[PDB]
Amino acid sequence: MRWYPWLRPDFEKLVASYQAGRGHHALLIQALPGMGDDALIYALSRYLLCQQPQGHKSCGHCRGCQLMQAGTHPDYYTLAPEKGKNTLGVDAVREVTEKLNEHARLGGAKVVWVTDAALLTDAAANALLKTLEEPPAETWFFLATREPERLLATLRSRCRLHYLAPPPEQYAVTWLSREVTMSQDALLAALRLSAGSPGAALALFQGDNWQARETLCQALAYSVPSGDWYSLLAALNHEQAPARLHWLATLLMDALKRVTNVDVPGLVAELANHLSPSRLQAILGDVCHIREQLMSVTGINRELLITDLLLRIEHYLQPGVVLP
Amino acid sequence: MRWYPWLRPDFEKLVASYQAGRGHHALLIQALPGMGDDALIYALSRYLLCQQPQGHKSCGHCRGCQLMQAGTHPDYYTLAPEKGKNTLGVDAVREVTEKLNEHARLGGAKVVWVTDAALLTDAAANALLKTLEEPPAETWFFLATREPERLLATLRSRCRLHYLAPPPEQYAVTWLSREVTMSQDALLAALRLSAGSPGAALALFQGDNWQARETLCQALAYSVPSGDWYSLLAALNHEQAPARLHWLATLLMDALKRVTNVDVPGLVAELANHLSPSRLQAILGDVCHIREQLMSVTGINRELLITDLLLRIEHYLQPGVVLP
Ligand SMILES: [Zn+2]
Ligand SMILES: [Zn+2]
Repeated sequence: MRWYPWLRPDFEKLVASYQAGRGHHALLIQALPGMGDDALIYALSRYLLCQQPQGHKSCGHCRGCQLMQAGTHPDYYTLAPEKGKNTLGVDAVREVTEKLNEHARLGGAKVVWVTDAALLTDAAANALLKTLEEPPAETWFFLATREPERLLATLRSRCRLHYLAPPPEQYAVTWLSREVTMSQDALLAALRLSAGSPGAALALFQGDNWQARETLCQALAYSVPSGDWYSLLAALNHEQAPARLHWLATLLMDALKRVTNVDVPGLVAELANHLSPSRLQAILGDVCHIREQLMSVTGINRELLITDLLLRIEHYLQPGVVLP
Repeated sequence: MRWYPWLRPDFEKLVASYQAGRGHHALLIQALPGMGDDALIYALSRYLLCQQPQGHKSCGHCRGCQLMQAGTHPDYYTLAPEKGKNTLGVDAVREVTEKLNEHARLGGAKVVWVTDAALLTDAAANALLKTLEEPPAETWFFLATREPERLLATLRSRCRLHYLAPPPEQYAVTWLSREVTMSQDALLAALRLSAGSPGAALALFQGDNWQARETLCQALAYSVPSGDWYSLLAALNHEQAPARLHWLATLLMDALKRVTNVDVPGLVAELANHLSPSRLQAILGDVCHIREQLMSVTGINRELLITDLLLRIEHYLQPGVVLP
């Protein structure tokens, strides 16, 4: 968790509303990963659970802050998928909502943080909704998501959406330049690959990721002129395949614009030069569809999905083939 | 970690010294567990690594604070026994000291926190010493211990000792009364058992501990009149035997005062009534000696140590036995 400098505008805007009573019991924060919704929700949680706030800040001394620092505040709740699963069950939710019906142990506010409302199960989201439609006194809910479209529809309409928008690109590049030492086109590229999220753009430079993209890039440099796309399996067959497929989709889409990958105009050119627009699009549609298949229910056998993808792509390159 | 209210006096005293340049590069903090030396050392670490301190506080916005919040500051070091061991090896130390010889990544201060200087190995402490005798520029070390007597002697003389003294008993009882709901003699007892450490006194009320003492207490109520001391094995044979032996020692010592266990004057009386002072002392000396044996090198077979202890005790109760 980190307090990024672009969070202030949003923080002061939301915090003031809770302070002046214009706060919603259900705040749905929309944000890309690495934008700091977690730090924002925490700073707001800390403010509300501060028994003696100093302006918009938590004091860091009162007992409430002491129990928060310790991680033992009885009135603060966290709903995250049990480390054993990848979704959020109904028992966990109800278990927290049931307790939300008792008078707050420290006699003040109660705060509930749903880490990713998308992971909620259909019965869990349905149970949360019931609580949201009849909010227990002095309870403040914070639900965060990357894509609110992936949420139980009825849940979305009971929350006030606050979109945590990325800061200006130029500001983000500079921030990044301070976190790592790289050519600025690579930074801007990482940033565009991340949809403007500076934290996620920084995660790419930390470890496996940046090198993985180069390997992919090197692998594409061979597949394009050779027509051998199945050879890409190594660079894509890995846990983080969904992100790796995004990179790919991103290059194809750049090749179709006669720009996200500003650091590799060479390969974008090679793609736009050797592949017809009809094929760049057919390949792009397929890549995006498999990307989703891998994220919706990572087909128990991911390598099959990908190999078939690479073979459909090679089928596309053939003269006389109908592209659909 | 928790910012206890009794820490302020010490915090402001130390922080002011670093601010006015009267700070020692090697601060050895002496404190009982649960006194908050960890929170104190952290607040001081945070102050020194704040690139834009506001008085004595860290700002919580500058990049240094951001990396600390994230737990990624390259100039902050932590030396704790690797989770796989119960001591602190030489490789870990040197590994940090070697890096302490490079110019600080963020160009400011460097902070090293030795969690428990007692756990240092003889070669590790000896290596730390070498660094302490020739402190690298702008580096601040914080070593904490429960008993400075258990440290490499040469290490102790290169550090400024700051004893984090427990707050007044009356203040500690009241603080505790706010953390738990118990009869105040039990609080004061827990507190005295903890040597005045309010955090450690609170840990006794959290789980296994308080019930474990009652079980021990109930077990003593039977052993005293029956002379059957081996029957205490169940109540004492457990991971936390050293603390459990302390409780015992504490009751014997109270029985010898013709008061730490203020909540159970009944059992203290029964002890002082049925056991002669010569035996209370012989039993007390043995208990304390086994306690240490269990903490110095928890005799691979702890249950043997304890059973022999209980049998020596029964031997003591016999008419005509020389007590030594
Ligand atoms: Zn507070
Ligand atoms: Zn700062």
